[PDB]
Amino acid sequence: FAKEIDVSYVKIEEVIGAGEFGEVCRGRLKAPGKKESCVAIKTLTERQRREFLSEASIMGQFEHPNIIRLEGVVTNSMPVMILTEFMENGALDSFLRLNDGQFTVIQLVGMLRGIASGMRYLAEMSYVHRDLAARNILVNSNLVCKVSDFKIPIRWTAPEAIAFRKFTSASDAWSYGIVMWEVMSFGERPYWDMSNQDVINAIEQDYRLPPPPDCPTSLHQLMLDCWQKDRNARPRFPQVVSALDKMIRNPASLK
Ligand SMILES: COc1ccc(Nc2ncnc(Nc3cc(OC)c(OC)c(OC)c3)n2)cc1Cl
Repeated sequence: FAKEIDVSYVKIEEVIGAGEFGEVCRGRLKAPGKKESCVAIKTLTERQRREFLSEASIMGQFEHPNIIRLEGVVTNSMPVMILTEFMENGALDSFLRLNDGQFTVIQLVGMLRGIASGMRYLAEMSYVHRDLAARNILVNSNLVCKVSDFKIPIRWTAPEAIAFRKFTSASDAWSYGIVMWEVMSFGERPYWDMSNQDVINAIEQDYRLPPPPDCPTSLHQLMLDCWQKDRNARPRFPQVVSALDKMIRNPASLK
């Protein structure tokens, strides 16, 4: 691989989570020459090995401030590891639940613009994410949000992606809408109290999630635009970013 790193340059500290393929740790990465940095470390059939590491191969393609950075991989020895830049505030949904009502509308829009820029980048690189959700976005101490996570998540998924089991950047726009709703509701679960079948039923009857408490109308309307049934009518991510940039420069619109 590239970003291949010798395991001797890796200091594992606290276990912080439980992964599909094993433990996730906080630690430090000291490559000689380079400054020591802080990393999250995922540790691991050959099938499962190849799979585990595929996210490093995919993540290795990207460089953008709102896309999680691959700092390194260990594939020459055991355990196999994936090292990413450490994000101190964890997953966006739980971070917002912890801070319910405590960030301004401007701050929240900045988080959403960050995510939309990350997505604009992915779409530009013809990469379709398929599981864009607040739980798959990470947050650092400066509140910078980064897309992560490189069997259908029903409530985040566009109707046509559910119907055809095929995904596009326009289906990612739908998911982005759900993510806006999650942010402005401070990490409430989409369709709070509904089962998956209830949600699909609702969406087919043209039900849409309402404005979250205290949510400016301009933001909720952009959600509804991302949730247009015709996927061609949905804004592309350059347009999502432009629309958020307008609100930011005219922030009486965020009253
Ligand atoms: C499955 O648990 C899991 C998966 C992936 C990560 N990756 C990662 N990469 C960079 N930074 C972080 N920081 C985190 C992530 C957290 O949960 C998602 C988290 O709360 C446990 C946290 O707290 C300090 C930091 N994570 C991490 C994890 Cl746990």
